[PDB]
Order: sequence, then structure tokens, then C-alpha cells
Amino acid sequence: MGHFMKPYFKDKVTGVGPPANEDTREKAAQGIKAFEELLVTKWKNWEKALLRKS
DNA sequence: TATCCTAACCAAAAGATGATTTGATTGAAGGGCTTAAAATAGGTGTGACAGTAACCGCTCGCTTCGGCAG
Repeated sequence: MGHFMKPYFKDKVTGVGPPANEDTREKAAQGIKAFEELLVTKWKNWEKALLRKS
């Protein structure tokens, strides 16, 4: 039941999705953002320490 | 007033933060090798041997069966 989450159809061997389609390619040319770009992760103190070390 | 903001705080979604439990990895040991040699004692199967075996474009010569001969 939980295996049908997005992408709905995923490659069974590799998990890859289909290649870029016409509509998506034209959208990317037009520079329209997607709903997956708004996912932003807060900085954990662990992450801050790692970046200081880096 | 009807309604709201969102300072500081309560109920819930989500978003996150470290301690703990379970899926997963492996370090070391059971184990069971190696050729290298030297040796007596052995069993036979088998794989050469060998044999037959079998299966798999132009121009002459030569011939016959009747139509008159005898």
C-alpha cells in the first residue's frame, strides 16, 4: 500500500523515473518552479558544527 | 460592537534533535586445504593398442524397322 507513493510508477530494478517530457521541458525553459523546491531544512547544531569544521 | 493581530501562551500539524533498538556488518575461530620431498605396500579399469567394420558452337559414327526385291 505504501509502495505507491510518488512517483507512482518507479523502476523496480533501479528506482529511476521516466525521462523528461515535452511539457516539463517547456516548463523548465520557461523557468516555472515546482512544489518540491519549497522543502527547506533548518540548520541543526550538528550541521553548523560540521560546516565550521569544513 | 464583528472582527482580527500574534506580544505570551494552549492545541495540533510539521519540523527538528538526541537516546535507544533492531537490521546489518564483520573479527576471529571451527575448519580443512596447498606443493615439496621420501616411502613401502598394494587393488583394477581403462585406455591405448590393434584389427576388421560399416556406412556413407560445330561436324562425323552408329543403330533400327520397314518398302520394295527375290
